[PDB]
Amino acid sequence: ADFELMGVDGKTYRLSDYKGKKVYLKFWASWCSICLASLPDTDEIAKEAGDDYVVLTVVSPGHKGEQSEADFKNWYKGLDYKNLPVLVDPSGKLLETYGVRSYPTQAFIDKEGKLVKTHPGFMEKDAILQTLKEL
Ligand SMILES: [Mg+2]
Ligand SMILES: [Mg+2]
Ligand SMILES: [Mg+2]
Ligand SMILES: [Mg+2]
Ligand SMILES: [Mg+2]
Ligand SMILES: [Mg+2]
Ligand SMILES: [Mg+2]
Ligand SMILES: [Mg+2]
Ligand SMILES: [Mg+2]
Repeated sequence: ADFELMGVDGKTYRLSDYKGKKVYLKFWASWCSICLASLPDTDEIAKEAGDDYVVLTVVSPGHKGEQSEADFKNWYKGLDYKNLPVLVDPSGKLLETYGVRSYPTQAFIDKEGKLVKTHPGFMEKDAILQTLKEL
């Protein structure tokens, strides 16, 4: 199922934009210390993507204890990730769609936009990359 979300960067992202490419989607929240500790890995994976896959991240203001959208966008200015899209979903709908129960959750989507795998929790960078290769 398609989604359309705006990033903290003001860009509008649609899942269908990436038809033909594999997608790694990271679900996270500002309060999640493991999430924050791993964002540098996520940013590297995004930087290194080339034409192989696409990286997106998603926060959900007002859900699972996340800040409001306005407060989140301010807070995020304190962070420094030049290569990471941070899509904002104040509806909480993607959490439901992807069956996200905890943070972080790693989601892997195939070239047709169908969900192949989710993984709750920390995942090492090379394991994420290998998972993408196996799609
Ligand atoms: Mg836009
Ligand atoms: Mg917080
Ligand atoms: Mg925090
Ligand atoms: Mg701590
Ligand atoms: Mg989220
Ligand atoms: Mg949340
Ligand atoms: Mg709460
Ligand atoms: Mg909100
Ligand atoms: Mg910003």
